[PDB]
Amino acid sequence: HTVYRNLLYVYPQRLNFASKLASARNITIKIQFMCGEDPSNAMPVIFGKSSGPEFLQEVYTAITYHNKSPDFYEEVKIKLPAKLTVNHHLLFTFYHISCQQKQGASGESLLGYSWLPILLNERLQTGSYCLPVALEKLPPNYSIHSAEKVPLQNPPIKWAEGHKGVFNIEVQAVSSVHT
Repeated sequence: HTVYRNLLYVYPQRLNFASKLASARNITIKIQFMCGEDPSNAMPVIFGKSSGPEFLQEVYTAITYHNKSPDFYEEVKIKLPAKLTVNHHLLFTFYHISCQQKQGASGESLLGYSWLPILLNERLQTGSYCLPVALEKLPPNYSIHSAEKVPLQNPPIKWAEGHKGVFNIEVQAVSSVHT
């Protein structure tokens, strides 16, 4: 089966938290390609590891290199919808293990979110990005703005490290034949 598709490739590269604490290590990142802001708006567009191909609404990754080959890179491959609009965005959810929970629990919990609108200022958002992390939850209409500059919300947004960019990714669109 020879097919041709326009694909988005997303490389989660580095997560540079200043925190020296254990809660800054073993971060899991959930990645989704959204068509809206509701949890039900994750599109089944991420190529899975199995043959088919099988398409996923989310993938989970960890961006550490100590346990990987030196040649390793995480690559999220997405089948772009034929018409991309300002409502489409990458959504990243960060999970960690909070130091000292109730009853000494060690489970994983929500740390925060980041995102990247695929179209912004009438431009496709490819290239290198260093994104901040919003804590707790996301406000309505987050997705039409860059995470670097979101209008004042009520209740107000809180950001990791006082809004510093900490999450490095690379994004590229490639149209090619696949056999």
